[PDB]
Amino acid sequence: SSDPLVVAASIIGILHLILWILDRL
Amino acid sequence: SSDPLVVAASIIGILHLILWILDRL
Amino acid sequence: SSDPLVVAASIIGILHLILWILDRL
Amino acid sequence: SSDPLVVAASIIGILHLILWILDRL
Ligand SMILES: CCCCCCCC/C=C/CCCCCCCC(=O)OC[C@@H](O)CO
Ligand SMILES: CCCCCCCC/C=C/CCCCCCCC(=O)OC[C@@H](O)CO
Ligand SMILES: CCCCCCCC/C=C/CCCCCCCC(=O)OC[C@@H](O)CO
Ligand SMILES: CCCCCCCC/C=C/CCCCCCCC(=O)OC[C@@H](O)CO
Ligand SMILES: CCCCCCCC/C=C/CCCCCCCC(=O)OC[C@@H](O)CO
Ligand SMILES: CCCCCCCC/C=C/CCCCCCCC(=O)OC[C@@H](O)CO
Ligand SMILES: CCCCCCCC/C=C/CCCCCCCC(=O)OC[C@@H](O)CO
Ligand SMILES: CCCCCCCC/C=C/CCCCCCCC(=O)OC[C@@H](O)CO
Ligand SMILES: [Ca+2]
Ligand SMILES: [Cl-]
Repeated sequence: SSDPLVVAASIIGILHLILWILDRL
Repeated sequence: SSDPLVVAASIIGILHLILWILDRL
Repeated sequence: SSDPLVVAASIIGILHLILWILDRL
Repeated sequence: SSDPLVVAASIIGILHLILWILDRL
């Protein structure tokens, strides 16, 4: 388990990457 | 809970993203 | 130890960086 | 505490940001 803030950052970073890729596709 | 260094990195990454977005808005 | 989602994000971020560098080299 | 791989990713990400900023300064 992780600090909730670290969980939140991790979700944000993954979503960031997915959106960036979709934007380029 | 997380290593303090991981907490720090997570805060930095979120702030990074917020600043980048504000810069573009 | 970390939340599995944080582990996954960390692996993704490292791979992201490695691919970006290889792309530029 | 965190998974060592998460610690490593966090260090890499911070160093990444510091290098990127120094490169731009
Ligand atoms: C298109 C807009 C996209 C915006 C993405 C950037 C969003 C930035 C906002 C981040 C909010 C983080 C929410 C964080 C929510 C969890 C905070 C918490 O309760 O921490 C407690 C622990 O420390 C206890 O150990
Ligand atoms: C260019 C923008 C790219 C980012 C787009 C993101 C859009 C949606 C924003 C995502 C923020 C989701 C943060 C969600 C973070 C939830 C943290 C959590 O797990 O709650 C606490 C538990 O750990 C138990 O205490
Ligand atoms: C506009 C400038 C923006 C600069 C952003 C980049 C900043 C880079 C500096 C990072 C400082 C990280 C602070 C880290 C502070 C926590 C360190 C710690 O005590 O770790 C102990 C644990 O390992 C025990 O398990
Ligand atoms: C382009 C620059 C984008 C980044 C801008 C960032 C500006 C502000 C810098 C943020 C650094 C905040 C790091 C703060 C990290 C605090 C770590 C902590 O939580 O203390 C230890 C506890 O976990 C308990 O031991
Ligand atoms: C070239 C394409 C590259 C795509 C990279 C982006 C991929 C985005 C997808 C992310 C999938 C994340 C998998 C996450 C797998 C672990 C989820 C989990 O079981 O969490 C449980 C814990 O919360 C219990 O505490
Ligand atoms: C521009 C694309 C850059 C990203 C390319 C990534 C391509 C490959 C995708 C990587 C996703 C790997 C996620 C793998 C995450 C595994 C999480 C895990 O460790 O399982 C659970 C355990 O913690 C125990 O419960
Ligand atoms: C200028 C080049 C910059 C390259 C930056 C990218 C480097 C990519 C390489 C990453 C190596 C990660 C090292 C990771 C070292 C810790 C691995 C580990 O022992 O994990 C065990 C835990 O899972 C047990 O729970
Ligand atoms: C554009 C390149 C930007 C990245 C430049 C990075 C250059 C230096 C590379 C950094 C990799 C450092 C990874 C160091 C990761 C150490 C993980 C660790 O803490 O060991 C295990 C403990 O947690 C206890 O088991
Ligand atoms: Ca932990
Ligand atoms: Cl963690």
